[PDB]
Amino acid sequence: GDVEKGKKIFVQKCAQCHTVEKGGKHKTGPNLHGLFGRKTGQAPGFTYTDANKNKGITWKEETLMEYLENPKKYIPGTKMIFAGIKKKTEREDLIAYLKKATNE
Ligand code: HEC
Repeated sequence: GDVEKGKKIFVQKCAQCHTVEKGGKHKTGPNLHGLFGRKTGQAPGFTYTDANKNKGITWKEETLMEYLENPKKYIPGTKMIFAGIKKKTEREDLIAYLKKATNE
């Protein structure tokens, strides 16, 4: 996906609750550094819902594509407020950005 378009989506839809830099602060939502290849609910120092904590999936392209379309459907009970991104290409672009930034 397109990293620059993804970064724009992140800034407008995600940065108000999340950081992505290594050891970046928690905000309303957990810091997302190291997300890829890790189970749900594993950001050190963040207090997750049991729902998020116990979803038992690994974050990766496939699971984020589904989740970001409709978070509350994928993790019923989540405390994350976000309707969803309808467009597959927008999801891909965002995920490409996240794959870059959360791995810096
Ligand atoms: C913009 C589209 C995003 C994206 C890419 C993510 N979020 Fe959030 N988020 C918020 C909170 C409170 C949580 C914890 C939910 C809970 O404990 O029930 C989350 C969680 C996530 C995750 C899962 C992290 C994990 O380690 O399992 C992911 C991948 C994620 N978010 C991505 C809070 C917010 C917001 C507050 C109003 C909004 C806006 C966003 N998140 C937006 C996004």
